[PDB]
Amino acid sequence: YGFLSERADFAQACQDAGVRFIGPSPEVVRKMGDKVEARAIAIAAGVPVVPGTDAPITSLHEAHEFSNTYGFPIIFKAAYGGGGRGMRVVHSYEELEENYTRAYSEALAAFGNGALFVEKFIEKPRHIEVQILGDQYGNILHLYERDCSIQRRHQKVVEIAPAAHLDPQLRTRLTSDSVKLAKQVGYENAGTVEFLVDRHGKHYFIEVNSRLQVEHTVTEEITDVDLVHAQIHVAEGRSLPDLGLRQENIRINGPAQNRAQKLLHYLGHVMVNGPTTPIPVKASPSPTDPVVPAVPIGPPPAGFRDILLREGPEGFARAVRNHPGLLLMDTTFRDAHQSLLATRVRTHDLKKIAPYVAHNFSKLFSMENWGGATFDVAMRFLYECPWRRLQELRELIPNIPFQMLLRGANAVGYTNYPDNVVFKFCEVAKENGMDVFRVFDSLNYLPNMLLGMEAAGSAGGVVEAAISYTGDVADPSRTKYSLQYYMGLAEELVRAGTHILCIKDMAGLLKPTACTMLVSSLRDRFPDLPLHIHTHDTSGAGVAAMLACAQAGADVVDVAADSMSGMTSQPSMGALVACTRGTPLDTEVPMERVFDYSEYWEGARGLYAAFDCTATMKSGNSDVYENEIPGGQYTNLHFQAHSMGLGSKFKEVKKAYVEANQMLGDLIKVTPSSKIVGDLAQFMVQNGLSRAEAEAQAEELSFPRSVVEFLQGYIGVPHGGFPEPFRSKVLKDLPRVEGRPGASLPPLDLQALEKELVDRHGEEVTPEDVLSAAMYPDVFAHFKDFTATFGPLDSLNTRLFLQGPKIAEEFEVELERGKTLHIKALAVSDLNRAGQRQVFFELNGQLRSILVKDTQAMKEMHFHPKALKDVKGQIGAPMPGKVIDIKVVAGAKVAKGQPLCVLSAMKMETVVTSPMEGTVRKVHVTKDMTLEGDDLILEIE
Amino acid sequence: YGFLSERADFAQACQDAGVRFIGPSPEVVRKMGDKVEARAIAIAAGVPVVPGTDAPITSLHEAHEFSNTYGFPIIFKAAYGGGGRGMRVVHSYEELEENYTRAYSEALAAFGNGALFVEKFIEKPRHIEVQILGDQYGNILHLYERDCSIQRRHQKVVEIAPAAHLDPQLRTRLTSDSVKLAKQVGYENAGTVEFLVDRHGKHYFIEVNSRLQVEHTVTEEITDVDLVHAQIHVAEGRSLPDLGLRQENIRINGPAQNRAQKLLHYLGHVMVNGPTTPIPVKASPSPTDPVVPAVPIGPPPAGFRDILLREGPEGFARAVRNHPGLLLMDTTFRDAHQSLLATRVRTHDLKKIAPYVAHNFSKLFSMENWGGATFDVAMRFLYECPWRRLQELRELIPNIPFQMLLRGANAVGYTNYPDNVVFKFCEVAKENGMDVFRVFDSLNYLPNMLLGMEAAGSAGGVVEAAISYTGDVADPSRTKYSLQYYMGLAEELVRAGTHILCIKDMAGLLKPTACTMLVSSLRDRFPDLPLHIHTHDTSGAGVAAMLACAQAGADVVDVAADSMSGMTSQPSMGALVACTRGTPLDTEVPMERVFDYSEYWEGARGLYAAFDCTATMKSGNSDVYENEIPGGQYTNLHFQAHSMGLGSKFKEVKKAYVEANQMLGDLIKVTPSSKIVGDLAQFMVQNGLSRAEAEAQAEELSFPRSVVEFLQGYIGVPHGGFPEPFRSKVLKDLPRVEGRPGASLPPLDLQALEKELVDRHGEEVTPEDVLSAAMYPDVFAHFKDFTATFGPLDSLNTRLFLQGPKIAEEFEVELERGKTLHIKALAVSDLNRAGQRQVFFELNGQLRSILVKDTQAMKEMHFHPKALKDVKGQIGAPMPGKVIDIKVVAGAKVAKGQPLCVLSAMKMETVVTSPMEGTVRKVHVTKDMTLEGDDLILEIE
Ligand SMILES: O=CCCCC[C@@H]1SC[C@@H]2NC(=O)N[C@@H]21
Ligand SMILES: O=CCCCC[C@@H]1SC[C@@H]2NC(=O)N[C@@H]21
Repeated sequence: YGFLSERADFAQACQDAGVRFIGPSPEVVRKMGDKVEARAIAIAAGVPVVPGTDAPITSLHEAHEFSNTYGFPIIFKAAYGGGGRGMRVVHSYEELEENYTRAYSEALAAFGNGALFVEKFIEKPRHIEVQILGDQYGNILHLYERDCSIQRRHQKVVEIAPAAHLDPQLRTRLTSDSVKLAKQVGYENAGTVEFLVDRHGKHYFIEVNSRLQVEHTVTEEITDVDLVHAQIHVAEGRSLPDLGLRQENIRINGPAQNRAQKLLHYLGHVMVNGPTTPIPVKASPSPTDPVVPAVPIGPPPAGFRDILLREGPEGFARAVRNHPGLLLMDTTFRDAHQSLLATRVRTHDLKKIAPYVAHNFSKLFSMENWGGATFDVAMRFLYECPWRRLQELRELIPNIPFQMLLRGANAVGYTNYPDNVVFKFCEVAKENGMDVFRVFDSLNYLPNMLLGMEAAGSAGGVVEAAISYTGDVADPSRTKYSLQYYMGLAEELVRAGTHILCIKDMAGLLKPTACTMLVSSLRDRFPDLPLHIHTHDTSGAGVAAMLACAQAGADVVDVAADSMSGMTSQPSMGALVACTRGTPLDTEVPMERVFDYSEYWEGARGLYAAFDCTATMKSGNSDVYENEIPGGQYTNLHFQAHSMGLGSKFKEVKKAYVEANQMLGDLIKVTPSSKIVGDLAQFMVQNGLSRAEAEAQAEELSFPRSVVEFLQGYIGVPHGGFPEPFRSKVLKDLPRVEGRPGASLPPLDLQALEKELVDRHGEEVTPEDVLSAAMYPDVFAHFKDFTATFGPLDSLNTRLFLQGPKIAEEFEVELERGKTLHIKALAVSDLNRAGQRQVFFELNGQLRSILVKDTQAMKEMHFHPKALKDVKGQIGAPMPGKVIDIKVVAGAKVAKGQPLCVLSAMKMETVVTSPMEGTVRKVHVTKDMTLEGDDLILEIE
Repeated sequence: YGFLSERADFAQACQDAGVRFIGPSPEVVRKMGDKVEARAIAIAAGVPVVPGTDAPITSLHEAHEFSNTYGFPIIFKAAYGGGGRGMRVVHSYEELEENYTRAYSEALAAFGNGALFVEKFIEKPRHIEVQILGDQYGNILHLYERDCSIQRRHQKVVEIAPAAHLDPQLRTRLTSDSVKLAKQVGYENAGTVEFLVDRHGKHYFIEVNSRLQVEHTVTEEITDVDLVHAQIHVAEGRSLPDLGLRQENIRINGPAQNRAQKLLHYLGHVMVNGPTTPIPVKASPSPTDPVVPAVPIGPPPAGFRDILLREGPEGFARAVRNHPGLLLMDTTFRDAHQSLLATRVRTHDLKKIAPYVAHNFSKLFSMENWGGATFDVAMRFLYECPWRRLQELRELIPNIPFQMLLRGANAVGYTNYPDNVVFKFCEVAKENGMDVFRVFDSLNYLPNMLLGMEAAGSAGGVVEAAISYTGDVADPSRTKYSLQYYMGLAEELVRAGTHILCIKDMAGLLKPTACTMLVSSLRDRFPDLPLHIHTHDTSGAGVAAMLACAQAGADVVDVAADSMSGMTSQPSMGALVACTRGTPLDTEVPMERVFDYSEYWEGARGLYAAFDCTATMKSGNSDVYENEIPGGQYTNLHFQAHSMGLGSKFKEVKKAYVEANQMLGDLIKVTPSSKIVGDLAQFMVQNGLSRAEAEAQAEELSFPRSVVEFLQGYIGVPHGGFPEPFRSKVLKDLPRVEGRPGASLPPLDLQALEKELVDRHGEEVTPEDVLSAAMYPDVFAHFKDFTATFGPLDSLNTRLFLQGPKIAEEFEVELERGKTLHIKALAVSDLNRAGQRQVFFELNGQLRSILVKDTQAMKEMHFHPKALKDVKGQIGAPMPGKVIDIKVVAGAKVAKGQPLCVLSAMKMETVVTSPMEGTVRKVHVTKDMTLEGDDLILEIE
């Protein structure tokens, strides 16, 4: 083969040497090997041809005239070319010049002749070809047409004989026209007249293969005619009739999943580029995986979930109130790590210990495992589905109620949503096995809590209304958040139909005396209502606070596994179990089971050393009674301060946090209000501002977006109202939200969103995907693109996820039950000319290689811009950030306070505003430019 | 396969996992995989079985009772064993106990269970087996019996279907009994009931293979039933009738060359272990290949070889004498590099310039390209065939006579050979295209020269008798090698029928006055004889010496290409051509052609920088008139002195060379006599001996083997005889050779040697291989083993041969005309657990990997031994070397001068002898031990 039948000079050289060529005559090989001559012969034989130029085109102008006459699409083809090279389809006039030039250069390089011709492009043709056989006596026998339509880039891959579902009349036309064409040239060998068949059943001649084709074999199998025997005997001078070959005697006789490669691509990416998750501290994960304790064979014992499923939320609440002793709940699944390892704990590690929890802790009130930061963090930083985590944990723990932290009018998100999104989220959360909804508001703003309670109750969930605790009820000088404030809010939440009343001490402010006073007052007022107390051990007094709550008549307290307790986490489970043992408050939890649970979590916490709060805080700190910083905010505020170069000033940041809380009006501090106070505190320290200076200059200063959105009312109304005149000075003419922010939002069309997601990602979009996109559109889009590239990263152990494999390291990855990948990392190559490294693996005893991309290998940048602090017209970047939008151009008049650009840094759009009226002289920045602090954005005159 | 159908626990584990096992049920696999259970079922089905025990035998007594009942021969078989292991035939009672014990131990070791059973041994059975197929509906279709009787140690080798010449009634019994057996167990897959058929046509069941056998293919080819399709469809639950399978429808129908991998293995070896050729200096080969000058298209012009081929040796000699002008000859092909790069120039580089030489230097008298050191060095260090070099150069240069340096009674070797080897060497050299034989002796010993002249003349070669020049014929104080000595030897060589007379000045001692005197005296005596003068430019006077010879009536002078001339090489070709231009001695060689030739060789010499004499000698040196060290010996003696730690004492070595020459009797100094003087000079300097001390202590000292063999007479007799009493003192009672050393050697049987080589290396042994083995047995053996491992290394360029490729380096290797390898080196791995590195290549766009061996990666040793110089009984190693042989043991009495051990260092067996009479107290060395200088060999008391 090798397209040698195109050439005749070899056939002639055989004849001149006195050696027979077993094929057509040199004249027939020449006539049929020239596509222009062969086409002219086909027209003369009355065989239909594709509409096309009669000669090779010499100019782009002839291609333009052809395109005007026949319309697009058209195809350029090399006049002297075979095998699919030097061919270009053109769909439009804009493409014509580029594709002509490329087709010409490719034809010149491949065939030594750049001559092109133009044809009409037949869209979605069948490639049908007819086997012919001729003798030296002018007998021509055709053979049944084959189907060669299964092609990759115009190369044949699979060939079928006869053509499947071909119209018998079309078959007769194809075979008759092949025999006519062959007779017209005096053809004398096995050969193949090729056609394109359009969707309307018209056939068009394209080319004749004068060489026994690769696919002759399927014709032999359906005709019982040995083509190579026939070729030899014809070259001996035998006639087709003498071979028994007559036309009347010839009859017809009879998305791939790539999960393993995507995982190897992730592992190769981490080996070349480092961790894909941002690492805050230079600590390495443990090299040893945690030891999983032994679990009994069988279903776990019946728990409080069996009561909830049998008797509903009110039956569950009565069973909790009637329980003899103290009930505990496990927050290790979410709250404990959110505080200690910043919610980085992966579904992989949670699943390993889940069967042990189900068997040995079946008497837990609930396990807190989802809501708070876990929803965003799972998608954004762990690249895993939070819903799959819920479903898989629910299968492994069938007997313990699952609890989530729900914001009342915001669900698990950072902004307000239309009510129908919050309702649909609670419905789908309950369907996926969520049982208890701890409904809180960041300001205790009752209208937001009532919506979340109604949404959770309408879903059929246990409504736990949570009052966020701030201040000190035992301090008579703190009048704003008095005992009467808490009692009055509890009365409104009980009237709203809460099944359980929670006190949420998010910072660890509840002193044992305040515990006794608050919990006894609530118990005396509500004798039949279950009381749930949540605290943090930030002060090192959380165990004593929870014992005081239990003695004052709390039915439930929040605890964590001992190795996941203390500091900014919950009180120790083992400490509470040991201290209540043999009292009327005994939890009946065996201490040995708490130890085995803690040992697993000690090993697992070692995998997260890169995120551990102990890198920055070695113990609990009693300054929390002054600063009131929540556990998860303390860790985040420290990492942010270090990233901004304020790490040495963190004591000033804590002092500014107290001042910022007062300036803002001493509001409750929990996500997102704790972040708003944090951003203001960092802003004050960064700019060297005292409270009095920041309040005096409030009309001139560009406050953090979170502070502005709070003052606008986007998170609800704080107790006692907003601080005036401070709010009016910061907002100026900015729009204000009155009442509940979600109440003015139009309902989101979830069916329109589902359709958009199906169009973008394919038919596997679920209701969980729609709700994830509705709450977190950019995060969900990034998560889908990332998992489309790298596959199911939840299958990797946490060390391999964070650091990848070492060279010569061998490990196992379970994709599904009974599908293990044995993977060994072998080598990483040097950088190629495309800026890629080749990573080599063994996968199930076989060499694999993946091309990866090393940005670190080739990284450089330059920052021009500086703003003179003394020149009011020079606008510097107020933070390191990326330019999202530029609102002004050079020569534009700008008013004082007018938006100039939008920076996106630390996951917060900051609008940079004009400090003066003037004319923009020059803009120094571009869209997507990265700026450092004080980089010159623009000049104003 | 692997006898896995014996096991059912896998079939059960598939069923328990919900995965279909494509085979019989786990119960059928168990029943049929147990030979005792399967046999009991065969008896119950009425199928004949071999007479045998009903249970596994527990005692030798049960084997005795069985043997009494059934008679011998019997066979022990493992009860739980397959594949012919744990089986023993017993022919007699004397064999019963041994064979039982062996069969039991083999069964226990192979299968974990020693249980045996006894059967009657069927003598000379046919092994006939029947293919069965069953479905889940109880349909069983048998297929025709196969013949598996062609066995080696009970393993099947050749299988036939149907069984050849099988009785049709026996076939029907076999197939009926297989179908009965299969029905009795409810069999459900393709399977094989096996039988032994005796010489009387009785069949006996042995075993059923429940796994699609290796030999199923011959059954498919005779039945047109795809067994694997049938196995799959039966496992889908289809019936045999629904598959069209009914018994009535089933009928009977009737060394690879690895050159590219071996080259990649060499390149990988050099990348891991470094150069395979010993590198004397820390210089790197040039990264640039030499530019080959343009060659005319066509055959080269007629030269002096066309005269030689037309008119024979005497016609050639007359044409040389009658030539108007000075003829030149090119030593560059051999002598020039032997002196400068120590003969490391490869066939690869010689071939590249050969066509240019043929066209532009067609008037050369000859080109010297083979003999001297080139024969051994090509095989030993370049791993290339010297004969292939001769043949390929002869094809490329058809028109210039080829010249070799031939030792008269030793050919190109280092020892004397039987005469028939020297004659056969000259014959095969002439057949391979050698034209001129420069016959010399290292001592001008006429009887050795006459044999070499007769051998070369009898082959039909041009005999050039060469007188080796030493001394100064212009110095009347040097009486030993006077003008009369040279004239008298010339008369004897002319009387012996030399065609050409050569003066070989191997050191560059011929001063212009001595040239004039010697050459004019020879010309006056022999007016019609061609005179050829060879010198070296070691003194920097060689050009002036050759001009004086040409003026005195020399017809030919030796020259080298300018970049390969001077120093220890020949005089410059360009200098001689330029100095004779426009005189009666004009060479008619165009200077531009000499420049292009020199430029190629300048580039090529850069590839050999690692061997260049300029590492040690920056110019010619006139001290050669005092030391008389030949060019090639100077370079070698310096490298040896540096390897022995005497490099800083090389001036003392040159002085000791003069003293050693005198002590030995002032013999001519050329290979091997120049080495003998060199070894003595190094020995004197190493031991701090003056001439007078070495002559006084000659009975006590252990001289170098080369000096001893010289004094014995193994190289011939020196002019003036051996030095007495020095010879008698060194030799003592050692055997003396009188006369010509080859004359007492029995003829070598070359046909016996050819047969030995064919038995060792296969049928590709040539007459050239036989002669190479006859002259250099150990070198030739090593060369064949090396080229068997690494392939045709002559195809590699010289840089890649010496240093291998760099990582990411791409290069071409031409194996044959039109067969190019594109090779890229990609990576080298770390050391594996087997002490190997994996080297990765791209070969013709494809990844290749080779496992190589890094001795350097894992190299360590320890030397205990030291000999106190003051303790006469402590025998130290006289040189660094390897222990070849140990001649004595502890407790042996030894006489003074008795051989103690043989050391092999610097390619020279040195016998270590006792300095005293005594008893060997202790031997400290082992065979193959490597010793340093002064390492304690043994103690004598
Ligand atoms: O880096 C960006 C923020 C990542 C999430 C931080 C969570 S949101 C829930 C909790 N409350 C806070 O103020 N921060 C953490
Ligand atoms: O390394 C061992 C010796 C290698 C060959 C040396 C050659 S033999 C021809 C010539 N004459 C000498 O004395 N040495 C060189």
